Amino acid sequence: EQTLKERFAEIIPAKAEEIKKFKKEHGKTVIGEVLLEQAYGGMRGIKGLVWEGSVLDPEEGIRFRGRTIPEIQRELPKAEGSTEPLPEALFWLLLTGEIPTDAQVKALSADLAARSEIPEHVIQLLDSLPKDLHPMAQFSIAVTALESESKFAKAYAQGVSKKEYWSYTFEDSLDLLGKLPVIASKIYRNVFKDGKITSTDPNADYGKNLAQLLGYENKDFIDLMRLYLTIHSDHEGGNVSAHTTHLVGSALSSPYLSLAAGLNGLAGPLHGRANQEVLEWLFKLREEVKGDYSKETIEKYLWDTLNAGRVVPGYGHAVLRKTDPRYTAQREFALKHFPDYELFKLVSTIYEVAPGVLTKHGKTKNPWPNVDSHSGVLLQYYGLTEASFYTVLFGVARAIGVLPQLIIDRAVGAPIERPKSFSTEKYKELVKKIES
Amino acid sequence: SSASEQTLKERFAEIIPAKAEEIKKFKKEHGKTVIGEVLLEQAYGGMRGIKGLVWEGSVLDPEEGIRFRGRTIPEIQRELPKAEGSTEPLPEALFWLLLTGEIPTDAQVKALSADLAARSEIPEHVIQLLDSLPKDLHPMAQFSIAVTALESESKFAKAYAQGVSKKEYWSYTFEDSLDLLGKLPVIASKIYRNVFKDGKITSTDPNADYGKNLAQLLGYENKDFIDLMRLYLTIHSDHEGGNVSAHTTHLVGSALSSPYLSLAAGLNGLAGPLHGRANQEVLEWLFKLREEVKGDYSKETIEKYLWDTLNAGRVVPGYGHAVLRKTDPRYTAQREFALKHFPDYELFKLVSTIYEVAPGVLTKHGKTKNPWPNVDSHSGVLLQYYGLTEASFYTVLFGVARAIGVLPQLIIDRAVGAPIERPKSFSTEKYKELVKKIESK
Ligand SMILES: [Cl-]
Ligand SMILES: [Cl-]
Ligand SMILES: [Cl-]
Ligand SMILES: [Cl-]
Ligand code: NA
Repeated sequence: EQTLKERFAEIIPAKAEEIKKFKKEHGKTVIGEVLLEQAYGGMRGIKGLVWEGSVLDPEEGIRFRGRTIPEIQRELPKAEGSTEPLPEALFWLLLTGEIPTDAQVKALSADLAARSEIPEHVIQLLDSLPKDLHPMAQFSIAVTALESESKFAKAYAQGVSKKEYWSYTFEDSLDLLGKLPVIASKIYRNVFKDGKITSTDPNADYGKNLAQLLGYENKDFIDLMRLYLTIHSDHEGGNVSAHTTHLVGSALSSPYLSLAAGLNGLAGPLHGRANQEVLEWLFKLREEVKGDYSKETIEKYLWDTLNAGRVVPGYGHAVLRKTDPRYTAQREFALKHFPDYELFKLVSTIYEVAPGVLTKHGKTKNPWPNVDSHSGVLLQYYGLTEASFYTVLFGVARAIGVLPQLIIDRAVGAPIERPKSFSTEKYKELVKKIES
Repeated sequence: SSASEQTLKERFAEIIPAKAEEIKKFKKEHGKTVIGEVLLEQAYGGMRGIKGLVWEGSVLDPEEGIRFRGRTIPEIQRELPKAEGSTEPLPEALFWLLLTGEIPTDAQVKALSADLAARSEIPEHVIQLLDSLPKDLHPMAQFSIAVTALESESKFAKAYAQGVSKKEYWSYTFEDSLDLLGKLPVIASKIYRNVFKDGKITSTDPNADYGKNLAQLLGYENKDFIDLMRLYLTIHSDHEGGNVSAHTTHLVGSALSSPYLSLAAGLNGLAGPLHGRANQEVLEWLFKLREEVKGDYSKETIEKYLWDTLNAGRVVPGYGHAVLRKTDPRYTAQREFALKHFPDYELFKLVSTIYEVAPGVLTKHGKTKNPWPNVDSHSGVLLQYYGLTEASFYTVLFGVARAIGVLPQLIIDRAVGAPIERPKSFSTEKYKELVKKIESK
């Protein structure tokens, strides 16, 4: 059957031609207005980016090439003996819009595992970084250190034509994706454990190699990694990690430098730390109520939080009107595997009572939980308790989402990203003219 | 007066609240005004033309060139403080102007230079990591690795983790920014000495200004190359907020990553060959021309080479602009430097002959809007004269300069409370649905 590169090579010309015709025929159609408040508001609402793999449906949650989370759980292939969707099969879907067969996904997993060795200078660099250097900084350093392997950088220097760009971007992307479990696990073992790391299993799927390289052989934790990577993979192109990866890649930096920049965005505490923010809040709550998770006690705790002007982390959305389906998938994992874990009893009781309290309080739109309200409890159950590592796991997952878009951007010839700035003095002059 | 002058931090703290209040009122009273339309071709065109960013320090005047806080390049050259003995504007004086909108005094600049020099030591782990990287790992990748490895020093990251009030964010971002700026000459120079020379590096001079320490750490103690570094850093410092390195730095900073992680990401954007290698692209083209014409820089031979290039379908790098309607004043400042220091250097004679002949040829060929040169047409020849010939290092120098422009905007963003940047994406199938809806009614 076709490999991923072969299938993409077959289908992308017609999709590129469709976009070219769409741009030419409808490019002058006005699709929105820019308000002054949007320039001073982080470009919120500006329809300015093209991102093929996922789109938020305000009524149903994030969709991956049109599929909801439960549809992805049904349709993607599974490792034998598992019902979790394989994240490398999601990588295939995000890049092509198509579901791979069992045999296709098996060959992609073996290709990723064969590309997973990291060079000596990167092993050395990692082993020497200080333990107080945050795991996200270690992760982006190691990915940037792989730039000497970039096949795209070398092809650009040799003057290849633009038609060949996506092929080299694809090779760097699979090489980089293959290496992330080894980099992430080396950081984990060095900072938090004994510095000793096992070797990639050539016949394992991607989440399974991640779990085992971190040092976790429990079969249910392997299933958690498969699910965690799939659901954290992508969430449109306007979030800071996807956007930064795309922006840096638009200047033709390789996937290594582009993902490293994206990881530095994910490292920002307004983007990548919500799992740890929820966990800290839950731990403080658990201590402060001495484990009393009665509805009365939890309800009071939420009111005392809100009356103090503090947030209930991980609840509320500007747009999505129901629980995030990525939260539900993790709730369903806990109900099947450990429904009586005490920290889960707390998370589940908050889900029962917080929406109603937040509604009555009246200041939270769509007071339902997101993915980050449920991820930490699952990691804790299996002993992965080092919360300063959790955004590294998120970064491995987010590479599954952002690397396909770099490959598609190069196949379709997306140009350098270059919005326009002005100073406040000049915006005031422009506004005065407009209002005249 | 027997009281000391304000430092940079004290002056910014004095003036920023009123400016923040003016921004807040502007947004309140005029936020609903329509300032532009988004066309479908802009979402598929890199957001070109969307008025979506606020960047205080510089704005391109399509009739004059780039302005820094409203001043042209010649005005910057006249009004900024200079080192004793020199006529070049000091880049740390420009850092002051970009952050405050004000021209500092000589004494203020001397004190800022001393503060940057005091902040120049890098930690041992960064020294050892740099000395262990392979010489074949590109200088820009080494540079952003070293900047990221300083994150363990971040004062903003530590304050955020302690739950400090948002009121305090700019102050900690300011400290990290000056700490980072102070270390870039040592980082960039260690890369240069390790990769290209003998690995041996001098130490920072506490009484030297910023460009002078960069020049001496690279290995140069002679006045004219010191002056080149002062000019080079000043003119490359800033160019609006929509270029990839400025935009990436702001975008990553908007998620509250520290200046170390923000600048490292911006440096990875500057490393992209569509953004940070135009100096080297011009150099390569000049060297190919020089070999082909065997050093004959007569106007007629250069005119024929340019016509032959254009007639073959090839481009003349470094000429032509989309909006700017005359020669880039940053090019002119570099030409003035060459005419003062080495007017008959051979590679400058070639650059000068192109400057004389290319605008006319490009105009007559008729496919180049505004057929005048930009900054990158002139920077490589100046570095070559002084023996800094390793082109794969040139974007590191640009990155040192660009930190002067982007770090003030991170500090300002935190002082005014700029929010996380989050434009919206759609897939092509959803854009098609949205366009059909618009074009149907
Ligand atoms: Cl996200
Ligand atoms: Cl985001
Ligand atoms: Cl620029
Ligand atoms: Cl740019
Ligand atoms: Na090597």
